[PDB]
Amino acid sequence: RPLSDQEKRKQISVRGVENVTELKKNFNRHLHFTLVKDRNVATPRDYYFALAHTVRDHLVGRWIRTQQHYYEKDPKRIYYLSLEFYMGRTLQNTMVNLALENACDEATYQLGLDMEELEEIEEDAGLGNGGLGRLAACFLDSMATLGLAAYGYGIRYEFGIFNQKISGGWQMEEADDWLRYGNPWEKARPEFTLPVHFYGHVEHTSQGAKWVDTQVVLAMPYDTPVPGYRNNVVNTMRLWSAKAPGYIQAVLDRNLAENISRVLYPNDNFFEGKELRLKQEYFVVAATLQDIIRRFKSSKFGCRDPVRTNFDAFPDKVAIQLNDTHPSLAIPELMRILVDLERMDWDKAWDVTVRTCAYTNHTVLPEALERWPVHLLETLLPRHLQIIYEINQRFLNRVAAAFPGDVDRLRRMSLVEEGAVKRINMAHLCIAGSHAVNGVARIHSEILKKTIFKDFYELEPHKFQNKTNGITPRRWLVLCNPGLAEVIAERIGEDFISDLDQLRKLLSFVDDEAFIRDVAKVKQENKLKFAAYLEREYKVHINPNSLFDIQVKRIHEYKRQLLNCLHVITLYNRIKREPNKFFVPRTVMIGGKAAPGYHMAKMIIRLVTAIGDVVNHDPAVGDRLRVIFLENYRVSLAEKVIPAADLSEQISTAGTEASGTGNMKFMLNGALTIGTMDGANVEMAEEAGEENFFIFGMRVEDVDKLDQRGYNAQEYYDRIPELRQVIEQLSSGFFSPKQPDLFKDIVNMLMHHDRFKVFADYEDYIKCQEKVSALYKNPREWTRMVIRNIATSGKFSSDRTIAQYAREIWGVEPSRQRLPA
Amino acid sequence: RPLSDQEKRKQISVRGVENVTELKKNFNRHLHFTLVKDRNVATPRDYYFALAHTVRDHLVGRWIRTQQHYYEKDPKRIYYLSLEFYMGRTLQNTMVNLALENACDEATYQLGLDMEELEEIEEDAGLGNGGLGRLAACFLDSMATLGLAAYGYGIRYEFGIFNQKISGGWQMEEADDWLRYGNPWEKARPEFTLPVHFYGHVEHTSQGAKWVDTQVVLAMPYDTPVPGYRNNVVNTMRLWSAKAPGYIQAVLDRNLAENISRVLYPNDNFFEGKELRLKQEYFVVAATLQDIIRRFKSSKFGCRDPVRTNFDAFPDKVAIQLNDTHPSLAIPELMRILVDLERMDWDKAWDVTVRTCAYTNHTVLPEALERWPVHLLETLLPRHLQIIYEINQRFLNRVAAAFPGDVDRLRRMSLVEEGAVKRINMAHLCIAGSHAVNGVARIHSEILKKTIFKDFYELEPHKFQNKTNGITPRRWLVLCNPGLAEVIAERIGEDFISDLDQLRKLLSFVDDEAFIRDVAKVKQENKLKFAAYLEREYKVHINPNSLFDIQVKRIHEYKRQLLNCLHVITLYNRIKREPNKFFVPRTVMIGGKAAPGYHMAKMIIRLVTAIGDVVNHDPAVGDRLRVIFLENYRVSLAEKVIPAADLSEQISTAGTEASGTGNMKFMLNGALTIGTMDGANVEMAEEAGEENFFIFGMRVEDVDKLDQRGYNAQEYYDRIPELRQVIEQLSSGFFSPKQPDLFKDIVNMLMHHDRFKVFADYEDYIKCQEKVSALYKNPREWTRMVIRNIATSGKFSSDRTIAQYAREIWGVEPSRQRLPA
Ligand SMILES: Nc1ncnc2c1ncn2[C@@H]1O[C@H](COP(=O)(O)O)[C@@H](O)[C@H]1O
Ligand SMILES: Nc1ncnc2c1ncn2[C@@H]1O[C@H](COP(=O)(O)O)[C@@H](O)[C@H]1O
Ligand SMILES: OC[C@H]1O[C@H](O)[C@H](O)[C@@H](O)[C@@H]1O
Ligand SMILES: OC[C@H]1O[C@H](O)[C@H](O)[C@@H](O)[C@@H]1O
Ligand SMILES: Nc1ncnc2[nH]cnc12
Ligand SMILES: Nc1ncnc2[nH]cnc12
Repeated sequence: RPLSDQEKRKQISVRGVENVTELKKNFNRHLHFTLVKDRNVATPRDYYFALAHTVRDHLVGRWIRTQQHYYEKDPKRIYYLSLEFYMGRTLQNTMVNLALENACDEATYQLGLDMEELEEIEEDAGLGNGGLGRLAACFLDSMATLGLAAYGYGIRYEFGIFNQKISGGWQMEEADDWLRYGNPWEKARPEFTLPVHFYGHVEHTSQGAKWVDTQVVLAMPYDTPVPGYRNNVVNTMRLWSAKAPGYIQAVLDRNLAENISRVLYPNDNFFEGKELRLKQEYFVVAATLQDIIRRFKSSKFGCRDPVRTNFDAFPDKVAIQLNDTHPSLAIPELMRILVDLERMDWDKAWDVTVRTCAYTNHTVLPEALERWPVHLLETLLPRHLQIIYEINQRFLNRVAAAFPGDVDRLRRMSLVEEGAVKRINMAHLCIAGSHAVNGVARIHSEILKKTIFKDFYELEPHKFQNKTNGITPRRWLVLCNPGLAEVIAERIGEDFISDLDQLRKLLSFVDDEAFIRDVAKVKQENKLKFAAYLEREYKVHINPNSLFDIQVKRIHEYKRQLLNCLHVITLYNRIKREPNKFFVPRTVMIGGKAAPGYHMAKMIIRLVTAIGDVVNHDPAVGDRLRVIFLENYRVSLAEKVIPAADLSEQISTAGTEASGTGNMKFMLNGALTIGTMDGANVEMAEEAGEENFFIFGMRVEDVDKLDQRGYNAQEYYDRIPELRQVIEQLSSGFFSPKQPDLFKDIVNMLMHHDRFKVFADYEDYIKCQEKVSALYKNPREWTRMVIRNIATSGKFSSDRTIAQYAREIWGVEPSRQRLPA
Repeated sequence: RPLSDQEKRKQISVRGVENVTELKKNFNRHLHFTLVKDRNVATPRDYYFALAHTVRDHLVGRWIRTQQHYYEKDPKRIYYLSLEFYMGRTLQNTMVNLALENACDEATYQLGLDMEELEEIEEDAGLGNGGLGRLAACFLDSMATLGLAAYGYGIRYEFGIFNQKISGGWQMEEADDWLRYGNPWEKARPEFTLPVHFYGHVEHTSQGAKWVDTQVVLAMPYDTPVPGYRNNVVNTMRLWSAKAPGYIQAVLDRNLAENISRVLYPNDNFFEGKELRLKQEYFVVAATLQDIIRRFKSSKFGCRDPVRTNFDAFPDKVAIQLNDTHPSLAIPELMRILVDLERMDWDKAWDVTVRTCAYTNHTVLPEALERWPVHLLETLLPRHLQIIYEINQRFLNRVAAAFPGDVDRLRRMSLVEEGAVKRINMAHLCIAGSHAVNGVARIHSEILKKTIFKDFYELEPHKFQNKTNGITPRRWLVLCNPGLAEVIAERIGEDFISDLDQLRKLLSFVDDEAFIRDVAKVKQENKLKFAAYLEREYKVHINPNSLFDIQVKRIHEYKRQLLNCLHVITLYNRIKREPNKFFVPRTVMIGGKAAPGYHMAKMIIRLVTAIGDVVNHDPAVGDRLRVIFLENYRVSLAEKVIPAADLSEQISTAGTEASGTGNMKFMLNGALTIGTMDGANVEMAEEAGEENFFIFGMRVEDVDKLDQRGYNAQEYYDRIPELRQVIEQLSSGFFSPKQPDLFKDIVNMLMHHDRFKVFADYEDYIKCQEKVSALYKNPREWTRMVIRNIATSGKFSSDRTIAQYAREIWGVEPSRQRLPA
């Protein structure tokens, strides 16, 4: 019987083994047909691409079935909105998550290619600044691994975080053209572009509020598959790209409309009020929500008709998690769509809105919070400002009702901030429109409830939660440290990879001679490997037997790279003072990027190199001390240096680091930690036991006691001879002969306006470091303590974090069951 | 025995049938894995892409073997440099050339998809303005079909010729974002980017001339396969894309450097002296020649070492054909590279240069010739200007030597033109640095030798050749008119497809009743099909029995769309005058684009629509006359309307149309021609016999006689009552009631400053048209005359043209032998 076109298309089947032989054929097919190459001209980069496309097929197949599965079941969809997604490399992570690594390694070997070499070819997908963006990345990995119907929505920056170059000891930013050789993992959807409006004005009419005479910029989505660990679950990361909606000049000008998604703002924990950044936030928000609603409506499998027009179930089928306030406009935008476009009444739309959105705070520092001036919002998004004002009036009335007669409270909790410039407090907006607000570490969430968000916590205590951060154990252990992962597996099996708390079992081997020996060996191995990669991809020197003292993270005054520098110089002087005394050999590495406009951070980077130039060439010091500034710190570099570290520097001022995640990676990889009772350090110390940590410095309480009286760095200066010695060297030009005054700003800040009180923790920091070097003299005890750390790092897996987000906020249950293949 | 990496990589084999079943699998694989789609969301566009990628594989496989074959044999490589490549659609052309059409049609049918529908989805690769760009396209097709190791080098404009919209009867240009949904046929080579220098200055040193302090813009090549007809020969079309070599603003500014390859200048037969256009010409030239030399050097198969460092054989291994003067900078650039970079002495470099380059002229019109002012070249390319000056001195000395004492001759032949503005005559540059200069049609090449290039012809007669244009019979017959191709094949077989002269055999059927009937039927069929496509994709009306009077080509005063308009109105008035007289029903279609800045051409487009608004709604006229302006004329539209035409309008002023190619397409497809003895019309008339053509108007000689005395349109006006009637309607506002003066410029030009003498050919044009309508009254005789045209169109195949270029200029012999598969 003649089949109709419908019956025939049923052959359009997802079909077509993870065989070494089959991998070979495909690699061969992609190299020629996809790359339009052959062995006569194929470069290592070409072979890397051939492999990427080969693995990609297996990724794509799973992806399609996963996405088809979500339409079949209609599960509550989780949308993680973020302006950053610090993904890193994808090849190895994909192979390990799909269990293709061994088969692929063999296939390439049989073709005369080295898979490790091909992997090094790949560039980082550095669409992030630091912790916040990397957290989003770990989160996607964990959500897929926990079988959640999760999505990541953000911007596809043509230029991510700048590639940092060092010349003359100074940071030199260079455009990160990460898309130069193309991105094989993404898939453009030029067919699903959506309109985003800007400017214009609002006309209030008898058939609704009309936002007219707007400027339109289109949003084109690019899809990237995100694989869960061996469960065949592949979710989606959706990033938006801006597109245009005297003839020649007009055509050349089209390109200008696309500058919205051109580059990532290089600010970390710092609010820069640029309209372009505001356009980026709205851009991602408007496109994302249109897409979310569109997917919600077309729920029937096999059918693309908008069958689900009723929003009653919207909050039970959708969850929008705001990564910081950057995507906070999602609140008034969702309201705009529902009220203005769907004709829903305000109250009912507000209920849906609040039940859909949840807000995550990542800092308590004033300069990092978003406070957009109203004149800007008014010109760029008049309708949203009108909506923001209404939300505030409704919200303020509730505040008035709960605290009658509290005049100053109305001022404090208002979404509208008066002052030199009238602004809208985005954190206040997020709290008002979210059914949940969470800190990112226990001490941080508590601080929020007691300080900046105290008034809000009193009005709606139920909203406030804590969701201690975490990192994914696939990338931050299995990928970056296979040697350690292997040594661990030999003892407890491979279950820990997807259930990190399993690591506690290692406690039973804290006295095992072989284990102790094998753990130390992996570290040594990693130390050598890094020393190698270091002196082969750059200029470097090593005595891989020296203690690797590492502090990698974005350069910030609050993170205190300067406190570390004071120690370095102090040690230098101490070695010179008593040349006939034994000093534990140490290699102090400091790496991280500074925002271009952050003058002080740049000066700090320059201090590190200036110090190195002196120390690294002092014969009296020999190789008892080496100071290095690790150039261009990024995800792929983190993956190499962290497994090679002995000491993890997590020294931010108590109360400033909301959580930190590098501290977690360090612990998971065999390094001991020296740090303050700040952010997640507190819980790490608690898990491992304080005797197995090098805790030092002021606690949050002490910092406050000092703040109420007034901090006076001079008081410590006048009583610590060693410190004065260090400061005078900086001030007199010892570390800058050519430019005696080079470090004047740094000294003047430390002495007269140090918001992070470096001098207050100096003495205790130096003493703590001595304690560190002492334990290092006892290799057996140093490693047993390491074991005690690794075995208690389970709580810091991002799966645990996500599990709580899913259960305590999203209302979805984690799953470990796998889809077929 | 353990195979080394070298022996292992031998498996990196080109491998992996044109089976309906195999096509199905692949289509299925691409739809899912390549497109990341499935039947649940797949759109017709998605299916078109699935098919494109499927065919592409078979294209790519052949391509690799073809390119590998050229390195194995080291044949003389032919480089066709052009600023335009009017390619059109690729899907059908690829399938027919690879004999995959039937198998693909069946495969799609079995999946419930219509292949014709999928093909309509594809967009034109309109990187051209008109004839010149389309010629380059036909040429690539013919070179591959004649097994020449040929290449096409140009710019990959992000925006080709604007998509023309008509609103209010006016042309409205819209950006041609042809890359919106991606281009599956191209392959980016981000790894082979080359540096292009601009500005800076020259330092003359003891180790050569150094061009320093330049601005650099990179050139990234995109490769597109070009298939020959059933010979498994797939050549390459290489187009260049520009790439970049207050932090945020700096990053946003990177994009500005890429504006060089942003848009195609919409000028046809018109020189606009913009620096950007000059940058485009140098851009394509510098990148192309670096690539040419690089390929020349690495000649050994399997080896990429530059083994061939000696240039002695360069002219026997390379040929650069300049399509017009646009790429003329190739002459001084090649000299720069050889002399400045390769350290070759001038004379020896000049010999190589002249033996490598050949120049093709496409117009004698003064405003179309490139004359770049020296201040511009001096600022943008100082070194090239220095080289241009040297070439001129050397050249002028030779002129002095050949014509001693000829003072004015030195002035005329100089590459440097004095005047209001000092410029460099690029045509003069091309002639001086080329071993061959060719016209593009017999009458044109003769005109060159007698007028603008007369002095040069006297100095070096040997250089001047003629290469009468042609069109490819695959696309312009097999693709666009399968019905006619089929009717023809039934009689003489399929050999004509690659040997057009085979069509002469059709003469034996000029009296065959069935043939006569079948030829007329195909036309009728095409007429209906076009009427359909017309009223379904736009608004249209038809009486497919009316004579289809068509004039499609770029709007120009020299092409005389206005003469056609005068006839249209004359006929309108005639029908109204004698309502009780029989008038052969006619549908006059006029289509074509006007450069944005060409005011007169735009007014002409507006006249066509203005006339239509009146004629098409006059009840007294009924459907005895319909005037239509065919919107957005382009390659894919040409492919639809030309097969449906009865009368081909080729009415340019004698001596102005260098050749024309549309005239050829029309003849090949069954339309009779009404035109002047101009360009290729002359040879067409000669081939078919003048009795089978509707020749009219002034011949070249007459135009000159009138020029020497002075043209006075008033003289014809005062003696032709019917003409005055038409002009007064235009002048008084009959065709523009709302705006009586709308056509004032057109009238004033026709009456007082008509460089193309429309009035001089009016009377004879009208009479000739009457003769046309008369023959149309006799369907049998009209078709027998058609047959006499089609059967003598063989000479106009581009294979014949290319064959002569290959043998008379390039020194390579055409081949019809096929490579294996
Ligand atoms: N209505 C549907 N029924 C079944 N699968 C669907 C449907 N809509 C989309 N999909 C699948 O889900 C993937 C992601 O689509 P989207 O959710 O629109 O981003 C598509 O590439 C299809 O494979
Ligand atoms: N040295 C060579 N020996 C054999 N084939 C080559 C060589 N160089 C290039 N090819 C082939 O020719 C194609 C075009 O290369 P190219 O000529 O550099 O544009 C490459 O994709 C290879 O398939
Ligand atoms: O929440 C993820 C991260 O966000 C920010 O980067 C905070 O500064 C950091 O402490 C936190 O770990
Ligand atoms: O040579 C190709 C074409 O070049 C130009 O477009 C000429 O105007 C045209 O007459 C010629 O056919
Ligand atoms: N990222 C940043 N941090 C601190 N101050 C800044 N001033 C400008 N950019 C800054
Ligand atoms: N293309 C063109 N032809 C004639 N005149 C023009 N003036 C500006 N552009 C022109």
